[PDB]
Amino acid sequence: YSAGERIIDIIASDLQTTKLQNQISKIQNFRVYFREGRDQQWKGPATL
Amino acid sequence: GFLDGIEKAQEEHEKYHNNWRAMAEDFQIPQVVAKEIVAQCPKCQVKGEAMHGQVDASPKTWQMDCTHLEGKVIIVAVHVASGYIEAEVLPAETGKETAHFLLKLAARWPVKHLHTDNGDNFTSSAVQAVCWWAQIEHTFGVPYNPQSQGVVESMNHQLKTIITQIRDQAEKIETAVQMAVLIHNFKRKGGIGGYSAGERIIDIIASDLQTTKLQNQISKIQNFRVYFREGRDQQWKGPATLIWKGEGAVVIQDGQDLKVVPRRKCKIIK
Amino acid sequence: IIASDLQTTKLQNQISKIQNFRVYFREGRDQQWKGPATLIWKGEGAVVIQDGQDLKVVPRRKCKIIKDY
Amino acid sequence: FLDGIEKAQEEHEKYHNNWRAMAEDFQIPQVVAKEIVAQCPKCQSPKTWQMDCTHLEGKVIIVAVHVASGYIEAEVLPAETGKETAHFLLKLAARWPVKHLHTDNGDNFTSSAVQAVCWWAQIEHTFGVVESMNHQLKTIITQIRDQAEKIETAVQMAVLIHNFKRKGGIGGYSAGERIIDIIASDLQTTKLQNQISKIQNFRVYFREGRDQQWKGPATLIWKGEGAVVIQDGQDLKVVPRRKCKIIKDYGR
Amino acid sequence: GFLDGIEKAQEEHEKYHNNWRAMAEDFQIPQVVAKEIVAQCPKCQVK
DNA sequence: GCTAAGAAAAATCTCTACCA
DNA sequence: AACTGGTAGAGATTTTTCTTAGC
DNA sequence: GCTAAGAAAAATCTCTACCA
DNA sequence: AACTGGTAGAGATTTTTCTTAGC
Ligand SMILES: O=C(NCc1c(F)cc(F)cc1F)c1cn2c(c(O)c1=O)C(=O)N1[C@H]3CC[C@H](C3)O[C@@H]1C2
Ligand SMILES: [Cl-]
Ligand SMILES: [Mg+2]
Ligand SMILES: [Mg+2]
Ligand SMILES: [Zn+2]
Ligand SMILES: [Zn+2]
Ligand SMILES: [Zn+2]
Repeated sequence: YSAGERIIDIIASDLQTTKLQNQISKIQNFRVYFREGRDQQWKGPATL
Repeated sequence: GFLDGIEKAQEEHEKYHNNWRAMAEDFQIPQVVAKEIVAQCPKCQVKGEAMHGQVDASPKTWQMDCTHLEGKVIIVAVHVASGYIEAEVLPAETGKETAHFLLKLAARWPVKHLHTDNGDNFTSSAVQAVCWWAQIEHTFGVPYNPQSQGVVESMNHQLKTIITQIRDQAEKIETAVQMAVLIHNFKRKGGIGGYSAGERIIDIIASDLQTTKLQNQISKIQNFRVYFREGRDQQWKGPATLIWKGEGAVVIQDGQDLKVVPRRKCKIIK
Repeated sequence: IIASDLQTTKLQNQISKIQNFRVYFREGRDQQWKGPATLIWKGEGAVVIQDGQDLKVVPRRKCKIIKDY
Repeated sequence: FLDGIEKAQEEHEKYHNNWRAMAEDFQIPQVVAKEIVAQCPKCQSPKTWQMDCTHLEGKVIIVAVHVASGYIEAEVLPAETGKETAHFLLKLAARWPVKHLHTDNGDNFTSSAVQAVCWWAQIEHTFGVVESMNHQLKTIITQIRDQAEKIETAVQMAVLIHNFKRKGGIGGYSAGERIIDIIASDLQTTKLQNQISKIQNFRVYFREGRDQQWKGPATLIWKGEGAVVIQDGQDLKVVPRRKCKIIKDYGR
Repeated sequence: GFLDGIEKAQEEHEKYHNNWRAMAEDFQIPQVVAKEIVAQCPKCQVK
C-alpha cells in the first residue's frame, strides 16, 4: 500500500472503536411500546 | 352403578337435548361422561370460543375502506401505527378512482403493505396493476368480518363526528372533509406520547430510519463469536453472532434469528 | 416381524392422536353454523379448515374445535 | 458534573459548539447545554412552501415544493381558477404543517377563495426553486411517459420517482428522508423549549459552604435527584439538594 | 367419542375378564367407567 | 426554622357506543 | 399451512404539589 | 404403616354474541 | 321527584380427590 491508503485505514479504525462505545448507548435511548398475549393494552416504555 | 344410566341419558338427550349438568344430576353419571354425550351431538355446538385477535401494526402498514355520507362516497386510508388519516371524495366507487387514490398515496408516503376488505373496487385489475408497479403487498380480510380492519372503521366513526362539528362553516361536503382531516391530524392530542397523529407519524418513520443506520454501523465492527448449548438434547449449534451481553443472559443471533440464552450455557470466543 | 408390527402400531397410535380434530364453523353473509370439517392450520386469531375439498379461513371467534379424549 | 459544565463552557468559548453536540460529548443534560448556548452574545425554514402552475399537453399541472428538502406534491387541475387552487392549498395544509406560502403574482393566487383558505388555516402568504423542480419533473415525465395511458398517472408516477428513487446531496438521501429528518428536528426543539419554560418558573434559595445565611434568589435550570444547577450572577453552579430551598416565583 | 368403546369394553370383559387399566388403555375410555365395568362383574374385584 | 394537615391539581384506571 | 377489533371520552380513585397553622 | 408425588376430575373465573 | 342489561356456554387456571411407589 501507498502512504494515503495507510493513513486512511489507520484513522478509520481508530474512529470505529471510539464511536462504537458511543453508538450502543445511542441505540438504547429509544422507547418501545409492546403487546403481550391476549391483553389489548399497550404496555409501557421498555428499552430497545 | 351407572351404565344403564348412560344408556338412558343417551336416549333422553336424543329427545330433549339436555345440557351436561341436567344429565349428570338426573342420571347420577360422572361429569366427563355427560360432557361427552353433549359433545357428540351435531344439533348442539353453536357457540364460539370467546376471544379476540390482534391486527398487524408494522411501521409501513396502511388500511383502507369506503364510507357514505349525504349520498357521496368517501374513501379513507389510515396509517395503523400512528393513526394518520388521508381521505377524499370520489365521483364513483369504481376501481379506476381507487387505483388513482392509491397511486397518490404511494407517491406521498412509503407504503409497503395494504389491508382491505373484499369490496369490488379493491379486488380489481387496476388496483392490482398499481400494487405491482409500486411494489405493495395487498392482503384481504376474512369475508364478512369487519373486525379484521378495526382501525379504519374506528376512524370512519371519528371522521363523521368531526364533520358534524364543523358542518356549518363550509358550503360543500368536500371542503368539510378536508377540514375534518386537518382537525384530526393536527388539532387533537393524546395517545402514546401525548402526540397528535402528525407528530406521531414523523416520530415513527424517523426513528425507524435512524435505528437501522445505527445498528449497521454497530454490526460492521463486531467480533466475539459465541458457541452455545440448547435444545431438548444437549447438542451444540454452529457459529452465532454475539449482539449484547447482559448481567444474567446474553443475546445471540443464529440464522437471522434472535435468541436470549443464559450465561451458563454459552462461551464467548475471540 | 411381530416386533416391527408393534412399533408401527405405537407410532401410528401417536400420529392418530396428534391432530384428529373436528371443526364447526360459522360463515357466509347469513352466518349459519355448518357441519364438521378438518383442521389444517391453527394460528392465533384464525384457523384454516378443509371442508368438502374446499379451503376456508375462519376466525377463532366463529369456530369451535372438538378434540378427542 | 461540574467538571463537564466547565469543560463545555470553555469549549463553547473557543469554538461555539451547538447544544446537541455539547450534550452528547460532555455528558450533561440538554437543558443545561441549551442554557450555555443561550448565554452567548455571538449566537443570537422547516415550514415554508412555494407554489407554481405550469402547462403540459394542454393540461394544467400545479406543483408545490418544500424548500429546505426539495419535496414535491403535484396535481392536475381541470381549470386555472381560484377555487381549484384553494382546494389544492386546503389539501396540502391538511396533510403537512404549512405556515408560510410563497407564490408569484398570478390571478388565481390573488383571489378571495385563496384568501379565505389562508385565513382559516392560518398561513402567511407572500407574493414575489419551483422552476428548477418543474424542469426536473418534466424530464422525468417525458422519460416514463410510455408506461402510462393518461397524463395524471404519469404525473403521479414521476412524483414517486422524484421523492423516493433519486438520491443525492451530502449524505446520499432522497427527498422524503430529508423532509422527515427536518420536521423531526424541529419537533424535538419545541418540546425541549416547553420543558425549559416550565422549569424556569421557579426560584432557589441556597446556603453556601461554611455560612449560615441564605444567599440570593438564583434561577433554577435543572433539578436532579441529588444535584441542582442554578444561575446566579451570570454564573452557573451546582448545589446539592440538602442546602437548597425551591419556591415558586411570580415575576411576570 | 368413547361410548362405543364403553360397549365394546363391556363385551370384552364378558369374555376375557380384563383388568381396568388394560381396558382404559386399549379402548380409550376414562378410568371411572373402566373401574365401574370391573365393579359390576360378580366374579371380579378391582385391585 | 421545621413539620405536617388539608386542599387543589394532575395522573391513572375502568368501561361505554359506534364504525354499512 | 401464514390470520387476527379499535379509538377516544366520562367519571372514579389515587398520587403529587402548594400554602399555612402550629411548636 | 405412613408420606408424598403425580395424575385425574371437579370447581371457579373471565369473556363473548344475541335479543326487532 | 321514584328509574335502571342479561343469560349461558367455551376455555383457562386453580383446587380437590385417588392410586401407588418408596422408606
Ligand atoms: O358492518 C360493517 N361495519 C360495522 C362494524 C364495524 F365497522 C366493525 C365492527 F367490529 C362491527 C361492525 F358491525 C361493514 C360491513 N360491510 C362493509 C364494511 O366496510 C363495513 O364497515 C363492506 O365494505 N362490505 C363490502 C365487502 C362485501 C360487501 C361490501 O359487504 C361488506 C359489508
Ligand atoms: Cl368483506
Ligand atoms: Mg368496506
Ligand atoms: Mg367499513
Ligand atoms: Zn344435543
Ligand atoms: Zn456562542
Ligand atoms: Zn369379570
